[PDB]
Amino acid sequence: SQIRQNYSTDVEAAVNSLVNLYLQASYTYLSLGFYFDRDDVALEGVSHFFRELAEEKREGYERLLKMQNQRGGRALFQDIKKPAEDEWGKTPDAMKAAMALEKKLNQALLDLHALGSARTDPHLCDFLETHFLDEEVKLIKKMGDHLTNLHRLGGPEAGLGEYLFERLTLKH
Amino acid sequence: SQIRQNYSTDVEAAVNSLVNLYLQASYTYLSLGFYFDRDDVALEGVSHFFRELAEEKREGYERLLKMQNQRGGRALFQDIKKPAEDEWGKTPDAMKAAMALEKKLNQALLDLHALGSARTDPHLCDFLETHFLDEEVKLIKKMGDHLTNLHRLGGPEAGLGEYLFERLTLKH
Amino acid sequence: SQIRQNYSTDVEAAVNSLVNLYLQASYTYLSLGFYFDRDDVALEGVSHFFRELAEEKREGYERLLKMQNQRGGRALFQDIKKPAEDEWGKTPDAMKAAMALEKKLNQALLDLHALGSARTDPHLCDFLETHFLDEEVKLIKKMGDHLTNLHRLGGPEAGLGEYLFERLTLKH
Amino acid sequence: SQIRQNYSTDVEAAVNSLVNLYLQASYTYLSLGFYFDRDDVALEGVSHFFRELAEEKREGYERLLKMQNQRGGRALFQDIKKPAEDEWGKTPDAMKAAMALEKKLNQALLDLHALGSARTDPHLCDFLETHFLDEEVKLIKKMGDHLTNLHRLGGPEAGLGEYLFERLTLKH
Ligand SMILES: [Fe+3]
Ligand SMILES: [Fe+3]
Ligand SMILES: [Fe+3]
Ligand SMILES: [Fe+3]
Ligand SMILES: [Fe+3]
Ligand SMILES: [Fe+3]
Ligand SMILES: [Fe+3]
Ligand SMILES: [Fe+3]
Ligand SMILES: [Fe+3]
Ligand SMILES: [Fe+3]
Ligand SMILES: [Fe+3]
Ligand SMILES: [Fe+3]
Ligand SMILES: [Fe+3]
Ligand SMILES: [Fe+3]
Ligand SMILES: [Fe+3]
Ligand SMILES: [Fe+3]
Ligand SMILES: [Fe+3]
Ligand SMILES: [Fe+3]
Ligand SMILES: [Fe+3]
Ligand SMILES: [Fe+3]
Ligand SMILES: [Fe+3]
Ligand SMILES: [Fe+3]
Ligand SMILES: [Fe+3]
Ligand SMILES: [Fe+3]
Ligand SMILES: [Fe+3]
Ligand SMILES: [Fe+3]
Ligand SMILES: [Fe+3]
Ligand SMILES: [Fe+3]
Ligand SMILES: [Fe+3]
Ligand SMILES: [Fe+3]
Ligand SMILES: [Fe+3]
Ligand SMILES: [Fe+3]
Ligand SMILES: [Fe+3]
Ligand SMILES: [Fe+3]
Ligand SMILES: [Fe+3]
Ligand SMILES: [Fe+3]
Ligand SMILES: [Fe+3]
Ligand SMILES: [Fe+3]
Ligand SMILES: [Fe+3]
Ligand SMILES: [Fe+3]
Ligand SMILES: [Fe+3]
Ligand SMILES: [Fe+3]
Ligand SMILES: [Fe+3]
Ligand SMILES: [Fe+3]
Ligand SMILES: [Fe+3]
Ligand SMILES: [Fe+3]
Ligand SMILES: [Fe+3]
Ligand SMILES: [Fe+3]
Ligand SMILES: [Fe+3]
Ligand SMILES: [Fe+3]
Ligand SMILES: [Fe+3]
Ligand SMILES: [Fe+3]
Ligand SMILES: [Fe+3]
Ligand SMILES: [Fe+3]
Ligand SMILES: [O]
Ligand SMILES: [O]
Ligand SMILES: [O]
Ligand SMILES: [O]
Ligand SMILES: [O]
Ligand SMILES: [O]
Ligand SMILES: [O]
Ligand SMILES: [O]
Ligand SMILES: [O]
Ligand SMILES: [O]
Ligand SMILES: [O]
Ligand SMILES: [O]
Ligand SMILES: [O]
Ligand SMILES: [O]
Ligand SMILES: [O]
Ligand SMILES: [O]
Repeated sequence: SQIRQNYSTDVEAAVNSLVNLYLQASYTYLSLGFYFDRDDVALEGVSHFFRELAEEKREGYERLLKMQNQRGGRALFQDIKKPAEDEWGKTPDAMKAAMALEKKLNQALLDLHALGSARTDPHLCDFLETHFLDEEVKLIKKMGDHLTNLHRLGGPEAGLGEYLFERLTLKH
Repeated sequence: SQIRQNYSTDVEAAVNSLVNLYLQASYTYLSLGFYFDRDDVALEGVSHFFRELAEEKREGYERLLKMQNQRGGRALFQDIKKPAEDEWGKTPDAMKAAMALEKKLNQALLDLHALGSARTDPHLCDFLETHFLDEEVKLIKKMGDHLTNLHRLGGPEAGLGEYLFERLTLKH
Repeated sequence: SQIRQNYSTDVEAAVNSLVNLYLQASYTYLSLGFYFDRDDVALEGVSHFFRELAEEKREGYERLLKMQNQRGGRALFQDIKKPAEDEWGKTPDAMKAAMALEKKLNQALLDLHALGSARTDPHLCDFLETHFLDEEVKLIKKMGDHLTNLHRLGGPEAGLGEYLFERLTLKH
Repeated sequence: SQIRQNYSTDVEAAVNSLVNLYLQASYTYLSLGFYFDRDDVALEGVSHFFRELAEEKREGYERLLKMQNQRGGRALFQDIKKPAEDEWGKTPDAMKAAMALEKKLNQALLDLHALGSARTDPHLCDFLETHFLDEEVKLIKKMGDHLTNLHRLGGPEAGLGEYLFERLTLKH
């Protein structure tokens, strides 16, 4: 590669691996998104919330593939694993799955930052910090707040709570 | 002081003391404000309500310091006492703490008015009446109304009530 | 905490401690600000300079408290220490106190960066670098330039120099 | 008088007396104003400063005469005493005369407030507080600040200082 400089084979492969993880998370969010528009679930605000996240994850993998080209790495694609569940249950369940998925992406991001730091690759480190890290922290905080409000709305009165949350917090 | 006229040493010191009280109330409101944005509390409308009050209290101390300069008093600063609690509980609790804090400021304002009246200082009296007294009365009334609506929303159904109040009364 | 990830207890406490330092610096700037509007000092441009800095420091503590919530730390408030002097002397003196105060904040910022670097927390490191470090360096440079111009205006002709500096350099 | 209510003969006469004092202060400011435009003094910014004050004093006496009509008092005019000096010296001297004149008006205002308070006439008290008291305090503060800056510009270098003050502080 005529352009490749300070770009380790380890980062390259771990970037490809993070790309597969983003593709998979996107796929998960697509499934959550359509799930909540089923006639027998019908929570459009929740559907929208998840569709948006599918879309932000695709931007993630796209930005990771562009950066691969820019550093002169070579993208390598693997199969994308189907989402972990076929039905997602109620809003609090789905939001807890989404939380767990974002924590795993965040950990993979922190892991890739540590690797790049170890291979003294400050371009890769700051690319991750300016385009991925701050955004994860903001999104996880939002999901925590959502979970707190779903819980304050739970207990016996749960169906009503789910309706109110979708109507008064989520965007439709 | 070349400008000082009809400005008693007692008013001067009591103004400095009221400044410390406003600084402390601001500090309290800052703490309430961030408290309600914790991921495990997550009531943005309540957070905003308290952040706004932190800000109005700062204007209070600023207006009191300007008036000190204008009369030719000398400001004297003391340490600012940390807020009285580290956790503020639920919306009704916090609103009751806020009520109690505004009553204490109002009493200190009325006390300073009586002192200025006693020292025949009509500039100070009307400064307090045009910039502080009317505003306290309006704010305490609002807090009373909030407390009435939180109570009408309380009982067994309390979590839901707190959610509705934050969503349908408070500004976000 | 449902959201807390890669956020050490040490950073958390040192953030709370940096918050107290910003609150205190704000307080110092408030005192400088009113001091320079005393009828017997009367340097409005210097007053304005310090009032602005009080305001930028408050933004600092506010941004630090928001980041605490976002990472899922818990804010803890302590008393705020009164400013170190009651009278600030002439413009060069005050500007030298302000310089010394900014160096201490900068050192505390660098100290917190080193700690976060030691605990491999790149979110915290870059938060500090993008919102605090560059701004300190710019502000200290400005204060150095001010001190150089106050000195070039000093010597026997000092009163006149102070007047000219306030009128021709500072904003009013 | 068909309209007169709660309006004591004492207030009435003291209002007429305060009118004479405002007429006299206006007259003083007229004299200061033209003095500073003499070819051999030639400080246009100082001239303007005093002309403006002549004008604000006339508004004072006009507002006092209107209030006399409104309460159903009867205006009584006396001769207006010529200003106390024919030459006003240098800017600091004139500004000190102006300071002394504003303190005497302020004392007469406070005296009339006390009298109205003694005769339980709250209309007269608040008329004075909303249209006269706050304005005196602001003006005396400004004059103090001017005197501080003239002094910081004084000593051996006095002619230059006077020039700079007129050019860089006063409006022209
Ligand atoms: Fe639909
Ligand atoms: Fe849809
Ligand atoms: Fe979108
Ligand atoms: Fe869309
Ligand atoms: Fe879209
Ligand atoms: Fe993004
Ligand atoms: Fe988007
Ligand atoms: Fe986007
Ligand atoms: Fe987009
Ligand atoms: Fe391109
Ligand atoms: Fe299943
Ligand atoms: Fe970095
Ligand atoms: Fe974005
Ligand atoms: Fe929030
Ligand atoms: Fe907020
Ligand atoms: Fe506001
Ligand atoms: Fe706001
Ligand atoms: Fe604001
Ligand atoms: Fe206010
Ligand atoms: Fe406000
Ligand atoms: Fe306001
Ligand atoms: Fe405001
Ligand atoms: Fe001012
Ligand atoms: Fe406690
Ligand atoms: Fe009053
Ligand atoms: Fe009044
Ligand atoms: Fe207001
Ligand atoms: Fe001023
Ligand atoms: Fe000012
Ligand atoms: Fe500003
Ligand atoms: Fe400003
Ligand atoms: Fe401002
Ligand atoms: Fe800033
Ligand atoms: Fe600013
Ligand atoms: Fe700013
Ligand atoms: Fe600002
Ligand atoms: Fe926020
Ligand atoms: Fe001292
Ligand atoms: Fe860094
Ligand atoms: Fe960086
Ligand atoms: Fe900025
Ligand atoms: Fe002229
Ligand atoms: Fe003229
Ligand atoms: Fe005019
Ligand atoms: Fe004019
Ligand atoms: Fe005019
Ligand atoms: Fe007026
Ligand atoms: Fe005018
Ligand atoms: Fe006017
Ligand atoms: Fe006018
Ligand atoms: Fe009329
Ligand atoms: Fe003479
Ligand atoms: Fe009154
Ligand atoms: Fe006016
Ligand atoms: O939809
Ligand atoms: O979207
Ligand atoms: O996006
Ligand atoms: O984004
Ligand atoms: O927020
Ligand atoms: O605000
Ligand atoms: O405000
Ligand atoms: O206000
Ligand atoms: O000011
Ligand atoms: O400002
Ligand atoms: O700011
Ligand atoms: O800033
Ligand atoms: O003039
Ligand atoms: O004027
Ligand atoms: O005026
Ligand atoms: O005025």
